[PDB]
Amino acid sequence: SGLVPRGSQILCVGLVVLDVISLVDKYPKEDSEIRCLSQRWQRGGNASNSCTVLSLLGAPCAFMGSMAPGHVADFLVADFRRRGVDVSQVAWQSKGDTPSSCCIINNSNGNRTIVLHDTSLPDVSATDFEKVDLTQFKWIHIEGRNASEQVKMLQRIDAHNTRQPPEQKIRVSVEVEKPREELFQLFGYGDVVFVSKDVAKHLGFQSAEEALRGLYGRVRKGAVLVCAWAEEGADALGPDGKLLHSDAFPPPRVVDTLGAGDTFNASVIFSLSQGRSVQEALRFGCQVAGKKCGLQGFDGIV
Amino acid sequence: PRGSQILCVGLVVLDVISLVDKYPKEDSEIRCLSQRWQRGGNASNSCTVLSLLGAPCAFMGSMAPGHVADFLVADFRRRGVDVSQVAWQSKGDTPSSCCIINNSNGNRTIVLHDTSLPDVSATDFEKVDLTQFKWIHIEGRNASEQVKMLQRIDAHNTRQPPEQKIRVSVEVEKPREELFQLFGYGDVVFVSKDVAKHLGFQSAEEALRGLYGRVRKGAVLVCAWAEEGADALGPDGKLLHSDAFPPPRVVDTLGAGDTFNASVIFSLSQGRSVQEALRFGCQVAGKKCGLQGFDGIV
Ligand SMILES: CSc1ccc(C[C@H](C)C(=O)O)cc1Nc1nc(N2CC[C@H](N(C)C)C2)cc(C(F)F)c1C#N
Ligand SMILES: CSc1ccc(C[C@H](C)C(=O)O)cc1Nc1nc(N2CC[C@H](N(C)C)C2)cc(C(F)F)c1C#N
Repeated sequence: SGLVPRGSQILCVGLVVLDVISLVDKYPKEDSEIRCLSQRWQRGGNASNSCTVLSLLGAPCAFMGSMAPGHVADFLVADFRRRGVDVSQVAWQSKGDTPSSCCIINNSNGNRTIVLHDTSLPDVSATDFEKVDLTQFKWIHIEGRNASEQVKMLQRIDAHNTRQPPEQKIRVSVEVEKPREELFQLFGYGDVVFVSKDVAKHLGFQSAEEALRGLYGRVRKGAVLVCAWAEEGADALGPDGKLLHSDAFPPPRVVDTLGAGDTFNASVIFSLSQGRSVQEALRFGCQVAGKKCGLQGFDGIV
Repeated sequence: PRGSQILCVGLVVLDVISLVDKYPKEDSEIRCLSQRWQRGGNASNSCTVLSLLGAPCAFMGSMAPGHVADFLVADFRRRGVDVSQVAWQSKGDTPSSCCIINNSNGNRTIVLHDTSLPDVSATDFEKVDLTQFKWIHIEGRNASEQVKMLQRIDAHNTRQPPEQKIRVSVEVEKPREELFQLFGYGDVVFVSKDVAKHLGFQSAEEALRGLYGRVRKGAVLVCAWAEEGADALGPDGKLLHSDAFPPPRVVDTLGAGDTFNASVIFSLSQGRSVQEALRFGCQVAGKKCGLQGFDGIV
């Protein structure tokens, strides 16, 4: 690790997982031995994907998440470095496995069957976050996971900001992506709150407009709540009460939407960290995520 | 030392294992109980079991340099498996499999990523000093090349007294027509239940009686059949059977067939009768079925 200039990096806190994806002619019957058509090992995880996009956008970025020493972590660290991501804040654990998932894709109907990673590896704790020198960062994005610990991380960032002039305050964003009640306390933290379409629909909202008007009462004073809604584009709502919208920028052909939400989040964060307005950041998020949907992976998103 | 090692020729594959409570239905998401990496491949698993049984053993197979091969080589060396005969390739990736093991019944589902890594050739085998080995086991893969390897061993044996002859075993594990020429080679032929069922046989007894005509004169044909135990048939025409030794809780059968094969080979290499070797094979493979991996078999 070398010298990182003060207030230069965007940190994403969350999951990194090894996804082993196998394409098969037909779903294997239990207890059978089959050969796949093709296989690929990929680095996944919401915060992990957002770091890849931030590096491709030209932002110095860092990932913070748990990993256990071993060959799975070696593959993931080499893949983070292949995408220019700084991994010096990784919380190395002495117990548990580095997450790894198995995804079987049936080439005859596109069905995806997933065997998700085990929960043995401890999540990043508030005590792990206390050890991080914050001066390095201009923005910290947190993927909502172990909410009670992440609330203490957010309170530490808020305390840091009270002693800084407006120019050296660290901007904060949070993502509430899973419909887990424990995560809903995270709406009250951060300057920017991203809420997924899946969370909005599980809370009874049928559109991004409904979700933002119905959930704005939960954010802290001054915060911007953002909700992307696939082909329907994305909306944002700030303290002035004006609903902002951008239409989607769909590709000529949709080929891969995995990580489109992480691409949208990273692109909104990047645009706002560059001093752009919320309307401009919302449009930029739709532009980059729409372009990504027409490409396999993140190469060529620009 | 001369005639001290057992050589296993075949594949070495990285098995990326997920242990689950139940097999996932198509298009669903389930969470695994635990994850692990295991050095797999049929010949490779048989070397693990031979080293655990206390037999000096060597592996011969293709590998490509890289971090996955570093894990596999370190695992072979940790078990004292001799890797000096490995055919290192400059092209192709290390094969890897996603293995889903059902913890409630030991069922193992494997999705193999077979890479364009070149197989061990007859020219690679020509370079092997055979004096080192008392037994050579071949996992059926590139049959036309492996037939030349077997012919080289047969030619070597014609110039040796009975005490210095190398015993040979072959495994016909996949129902691929190209592999059926391998039945006519070796002193011991292992035929899988899957091959037997694909050729119309519904039991180990049916398979041995129906396929014995394919083995060379004097050979022993062996067929394991999961909970139904295993059978063997030699030149005297007497069918031999062993009941299985199932554990009270079956938790992992990945590599049970390789454990059975290695244990039969070990017992026969120690001078035991075919009946005793068949029982020993069932005993060790049955013990393995009640454990995750191969540790604790001894
Ligand atoms: C506005 S950019 C954005 C931001 C976050 C997300 C992800 C998030 C989970 C969500 O769905 O809201 C997606 C996108 N954007 C698209 N997503 C799409 N899908 C998502 C899955 C859907 N299939 C059917 C199951 C298809 C299709 C398109 C299409 F027009 F090309 C676009 C775009 N453009
Ligand atoms: C006689 S030892 C042996 C030798 C070769 C094999 C593997 C070979 C492919 C075959 O199944 O013939 C298996 C075994 N043995 C067991 N396999 C079992 N399988 C249930 C799920 C798996 N399925 C059918 C493939 C395997 C269950 C038991 C149970 F009784 F504990 C035992 C034992 N004991």
